[PDB]
Amino acid sequence: EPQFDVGIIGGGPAGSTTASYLARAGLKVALFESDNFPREHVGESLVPATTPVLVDIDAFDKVEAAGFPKKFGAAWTSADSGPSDKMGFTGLDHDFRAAEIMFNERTQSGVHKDYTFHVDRGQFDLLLLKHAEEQGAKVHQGVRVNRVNFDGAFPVLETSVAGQRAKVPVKMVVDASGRRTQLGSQLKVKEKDPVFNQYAIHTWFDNFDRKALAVDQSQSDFIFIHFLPVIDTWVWQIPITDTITSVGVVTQKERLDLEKFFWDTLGSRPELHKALKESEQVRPLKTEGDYSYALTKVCGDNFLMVGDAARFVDPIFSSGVSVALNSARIASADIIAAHRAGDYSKKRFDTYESMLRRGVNNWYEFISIYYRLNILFTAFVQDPRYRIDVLKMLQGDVYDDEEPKALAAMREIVKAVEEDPNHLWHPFLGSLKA
Ligand SMILES: Cc1cc2nc3c(=O)[nH]c(=O)nc-3n(C[C@H](O)[C@H](O)[C@H](O)COP(=O)(O)OP(=O)(O)OC[C@H]3O[C@@H](n4cnc5c(N)ncnc54)[C@H](O)[C@@H]3O)c2cc1C
Repeated sequence: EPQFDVGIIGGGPAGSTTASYLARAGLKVALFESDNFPREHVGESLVPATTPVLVDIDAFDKVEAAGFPKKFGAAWTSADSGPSDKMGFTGLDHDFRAAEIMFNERTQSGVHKDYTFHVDRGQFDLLLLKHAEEQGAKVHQGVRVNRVNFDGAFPVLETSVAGQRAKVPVKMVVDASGRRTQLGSQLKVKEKDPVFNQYAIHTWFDNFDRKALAVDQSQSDFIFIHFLPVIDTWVWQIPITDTITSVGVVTQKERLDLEKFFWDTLGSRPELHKALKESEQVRPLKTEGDYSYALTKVCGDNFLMVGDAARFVDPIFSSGVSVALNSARIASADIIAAHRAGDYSKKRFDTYESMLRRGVNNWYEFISIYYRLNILFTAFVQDPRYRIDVLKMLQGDVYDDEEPKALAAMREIVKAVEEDPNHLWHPFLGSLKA
């Protein structure tokens, strides 16, 4: 039998977190990362559901010590003021133009702080990858996994070392290759979402004064997500340091030169546009895929996928890294139990498969509602009857519940509205549907 219990493809948040859980449990873990860290990567704003996982693997203190900007909350704004009839919803202080939350408004199990972080992902992924090594994981960088061979009793990772093929047998493979979906693509189980086909254009700016433009100065270090309903396009502002800010524009592929589209979109708000033009652009505009997909298989005999390698959803709720960390957590529990049973057949991962489906279905449905009736999202966040149940989702706490209270409530309102073209809210239904 192979020396190594588990071979991990990729050393981003999902891969490094998996390595840390498994190494801490005493399994022999080999991890292979194609790049050398640090390397640039989008996806910077965390939610607090990352916290219990960072504490589990004892990485929270290092992350806190690194000096990433603290994130106490989030704001979602829209260009649409919405209907005059608020239908009994309260807390809409700016019509339907603005919703805002602080994470500390709801007590979250395993979370001991009022804040999470926004992170330079180059630095964050390096920090976590070195941490995994310190836990006892065997980490390789500059070493790509080209394929997984299933011809033997145990899977073999075919890696590439200076143009040479190095075949590494392991008992169990974890694909944590992110959007590269290394194993899902090999197995041909990857299904692109017919509807969520987003792409992003984004960069960093230096010496843009977040606090100067903020309508609530105390909130200048929140993430801000601005929605443009008419063109189903969103715009992010994410703190990177005290002086650097990440700004991105996200839109359907069909709607997509690029530099001009980026700026015209930001120009929907002349003084943000101005402030950014007058700041220092510290990186080229980058355009990348942001499209949704799901694998029809996320596990099988001697393999499973975690993080983006398993599924992707539009990160309007800053969800991705929390899925990476929590899929790692849940998958690692099944792997440790499988190791204890001396068997890695598909059934060993039934719980991981169900929980991943449940949690990311919850995100997907939440995201669907945001797009389908955005004014209802705004109302549910703001109205104190529903705010806390909605905040549970926004905190990333989506693994608890096959049928979250807020999601079911919102779902039937969308239905009621869809099925009555007389509804005063009917005209606000968005074109992006399920
Ligand atoms: C535009 C955009 C904005 C986003 N914003 C946010 C946000 O605000 N908050 C948030 O939480 N999430 C966000 N996300 C999502 C987030 O970036 C991902 O969910 C996250 O990176 C998932 O981590 P991961 O470890 O699964 O994948 P990754 O972080 O991508 O890591 C995978 C690693 O695998 C390596 N790899 C790939 N193939 C191979 C191979 N064959 N062999 C070896 N190594 C390999 C790669 O080099 C990479 O380092 C955003 C995503 C996009 C596209």
